[PDB]
Amino acid sequence: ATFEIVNRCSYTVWAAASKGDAALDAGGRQLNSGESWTINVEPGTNGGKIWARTDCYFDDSGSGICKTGDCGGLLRCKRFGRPPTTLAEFSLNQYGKDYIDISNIKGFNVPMNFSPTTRGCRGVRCAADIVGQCPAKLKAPGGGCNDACTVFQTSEYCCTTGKCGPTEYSRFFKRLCPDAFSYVLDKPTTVTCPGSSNYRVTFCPTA
Repeated sequence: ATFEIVNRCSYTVWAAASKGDAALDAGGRQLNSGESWTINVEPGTNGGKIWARTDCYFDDSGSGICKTGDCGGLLRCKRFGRPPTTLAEFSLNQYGKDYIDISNIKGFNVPMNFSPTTRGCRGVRCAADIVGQCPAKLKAPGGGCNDACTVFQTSEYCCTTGKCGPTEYSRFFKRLCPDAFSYVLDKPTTVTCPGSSNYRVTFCPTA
């Protein structure tokens, strides 16, 4: 499957793509404002994610740091990124269909749209100013708006036992972005797409 990753933000981002235990395609790349990077994701990829990283430095070897979304200091991510990270999430070719969503469960750094480029389903978007409106206790000094699990490490926020409810913090994310997951047991906003669809992830879609 092809994923065209487009940075419409006025600032550079370092896109990242991983299924947690491996890179997808090269795993990461710099995207200056307006640039597009198209990756190939293997059919059947389960639990894949794409995100943006901000304020990165990388040496000639591809090693460094980012203020949001850092994946073990690598340009080419093999693992998931450090919160806060708005997440485009997908599982492909699962019994004939693809499944996509956006999630704020690991916080929010950059607004995004995640849409099919082929027929048969809708896209999803979280493009409100979550960083500007972020509750004071969730603001990440390094940049972004943390989720409450990251900040407070409680079973209620982290849904550790599989039982949890919505919270004042989850409701903030849900108010700003109704079409993204705000906590682990949120009413799902996952979209079913035809199997083997192709996609576009756009950072800062309203910019």
